[PDB]
Amino acid sequence: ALNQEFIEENPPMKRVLAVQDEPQFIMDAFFDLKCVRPMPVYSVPGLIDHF
Amino acid sequence: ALNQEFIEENPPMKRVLAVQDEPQFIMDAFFDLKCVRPMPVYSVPGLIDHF
Repeated sequence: ALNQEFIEENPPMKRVLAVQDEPQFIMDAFFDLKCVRPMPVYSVPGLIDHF
Repeated sequence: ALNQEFIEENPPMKRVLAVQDEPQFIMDAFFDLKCVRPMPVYSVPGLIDHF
């Protein structure tokens, strides 16, 4: 029927894969952020009246 | 003998000097240092968080 079970992505990976009962994808990901932030790059303790 | 008593400097000043029993040299010395130092030229008390 045209419903939730029909439109949700559900490819039959279990039949095209040689090894049974292990996760389909193993992934390594790396996130390289350049950040400008409202804080110093290293904070030294001190400066009581300041900020 | 060639020993400590022979090589130590020991000029016979007591015989060439007119006044007996006063120190041979009277000296005035003055040491003019220009210093660059890791401190301010005058320190005012204060600045608690700082340095």
